[PDB]
Amino acid sequence: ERRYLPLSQARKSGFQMDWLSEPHPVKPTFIGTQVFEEYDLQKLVDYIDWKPFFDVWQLRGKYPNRGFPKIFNDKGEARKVYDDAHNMLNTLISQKKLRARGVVGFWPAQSIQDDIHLYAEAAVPQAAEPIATFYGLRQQAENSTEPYYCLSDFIAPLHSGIRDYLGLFAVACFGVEELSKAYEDDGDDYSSIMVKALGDRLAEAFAEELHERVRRELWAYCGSEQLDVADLRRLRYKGIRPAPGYPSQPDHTEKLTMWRLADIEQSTGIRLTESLAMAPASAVSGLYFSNLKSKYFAVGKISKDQVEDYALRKNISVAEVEKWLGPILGYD
Amino acid sequence: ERRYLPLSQARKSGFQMDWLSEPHPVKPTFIGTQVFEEYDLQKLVDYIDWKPFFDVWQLRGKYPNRGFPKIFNDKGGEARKVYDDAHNMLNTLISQKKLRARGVVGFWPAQSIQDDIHLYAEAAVPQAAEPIATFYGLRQQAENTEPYYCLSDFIAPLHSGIRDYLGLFAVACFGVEELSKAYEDDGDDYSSIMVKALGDRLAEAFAEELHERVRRELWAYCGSEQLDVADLRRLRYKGIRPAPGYPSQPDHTEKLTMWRLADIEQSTGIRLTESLAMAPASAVSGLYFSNLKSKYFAVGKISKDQVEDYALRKNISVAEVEKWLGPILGYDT
Repeated sequence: ERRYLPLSQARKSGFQMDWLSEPHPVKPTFIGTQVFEEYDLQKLVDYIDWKPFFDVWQLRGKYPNRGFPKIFNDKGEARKVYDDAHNMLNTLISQKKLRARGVVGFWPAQSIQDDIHLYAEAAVPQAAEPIATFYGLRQQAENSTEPYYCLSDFIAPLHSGIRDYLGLFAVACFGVEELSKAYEDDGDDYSSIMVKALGDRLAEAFAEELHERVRRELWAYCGSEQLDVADLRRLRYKGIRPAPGYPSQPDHTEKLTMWRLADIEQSTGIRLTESLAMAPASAVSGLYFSNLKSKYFAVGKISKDQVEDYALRKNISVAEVEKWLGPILGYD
Repeated sequence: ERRYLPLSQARKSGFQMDWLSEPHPVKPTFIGTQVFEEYDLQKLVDYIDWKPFFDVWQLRGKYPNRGFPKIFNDKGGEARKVYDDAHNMLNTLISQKKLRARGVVGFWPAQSIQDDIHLYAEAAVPQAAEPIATFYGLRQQAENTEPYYCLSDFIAPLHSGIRDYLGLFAVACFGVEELSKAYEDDGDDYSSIMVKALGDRLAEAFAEELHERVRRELWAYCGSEQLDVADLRRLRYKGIRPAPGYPSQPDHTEKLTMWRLADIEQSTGIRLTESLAMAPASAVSGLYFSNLKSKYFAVGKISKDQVEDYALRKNISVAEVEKWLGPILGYDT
């Protein structure tokens, strides 16, 4: 008996930016991509969010493998895993046994209804064929009233007379899978767990630091920003970096467009697997939105009308859309 | 080229209790099962481990669904709101009997033979009797002075002349799935997430409080224990409550024996699904070990020799064992 608003009505009640009263989006410092063939891993250490790392060790530490430090047999563990993490980081960074690569890109962007079109640097968007499209999905489930969000709501309409921009990034830590296997071959499960956890921390730190670098320098829509790492975790900054597959746009296949547009694989070695997971696994990607009114949200469950409309926009079958949007189908 | 000890050698270097000098196992206050048709949900609130609850809300709160409280759209505010909402929902659902808890505890004479634990009838002389059930063990085998653990190491050998015992439990919070669907039907995703999170918290609280009751009262091997809930989370008490499928014995099919022996489904309504998950989902089960020196551990990866021996002991095919123990096979199929 769950109620869903028909797509046309959800669109009429979409999030309204009031573009007539909006300031002009800032043009990024370049259009196209910038590639990082290496990155300063020591600098990233300061951006690490240690909570998920301690979560890993709480989970694994309850059932220690043979060969764990003696402290796991006590009635202390957090300090020991933290110190061991720092020793490993020092050794692996200095020996260059871990390395990071990434890419950032920016393009002119404008919205048409639920979708975001990107254009060539020198193009007049109204006069030009888009070079890429990032498709949006819109909230539909029922519960003035709150708007029905879609990521396209955060980008200026094609006909608004306002030029907008969209960015993207992909980052990864390389060497993790190889080191973990080597540790395991040596019978050292503790170090394997450790390097896997650290790889994840480094990739996320890279995403965080690079986002700050994008806000202040590369896009520079907030050049005066001066926030601590703790404030970054709390999302005290403006703009968002949502990745395909996450609740704001659950369609993983949007990664294909990111990879094509920014030539990500040939630029960074970061691959998309058949399930559209990133390889190496210690990797993060996303689209950058600069509007200070942008926010994360969950699309939530959607109706058949939106699935059909989305299929037509992407030129794929309903069955194909239903494969990738399975968990958010609001119908049988 | 990862090294594994042959099974016979891993067994020779198993954890050795030295049973003559250790405190003798205490006979529980009953043999067989005790069923809880209802349980004091309010009492369980004090035993809640809130960390995983706050983790759920950190994850969901980043991407709020339409209809969430207005604070999710702001710049401490979220944690405050979800916690007060949690306590309000707990109070309302408990008082209105819209959630209810059921469970069962059982105890039986138990003795080990090598890697396995046999259970016996109350009046049986274990050396003279056919076991009424067997809980099979798996032993650490991967190489690195430390022993190679198996759960059976925590139970007195059949021929030690020392009588031992094993317990088990299964508990669940009923009503969670139904309330969640009802909330969702109205379009209230916030409350659906909340009740699911609370159901999980209550089931885990029931497991914790019941284990304490087992240690102090029902088994009563630690009748003089008095630990606060924070110390319970730190595993400051003695004895363990490992469940089939967890790293100490990754074979989920051992749940079938638990369910058969203690007549769990008919006693409590808690079922095992085709995948051997518990239904309802807000549920916890395990085996109770009372030994002062029992501890959780990960079996880790095992060799073909142990897979073949385990299959022989359980009277099942090697193919089936390799299916159930897939993740811990230390060799290629």
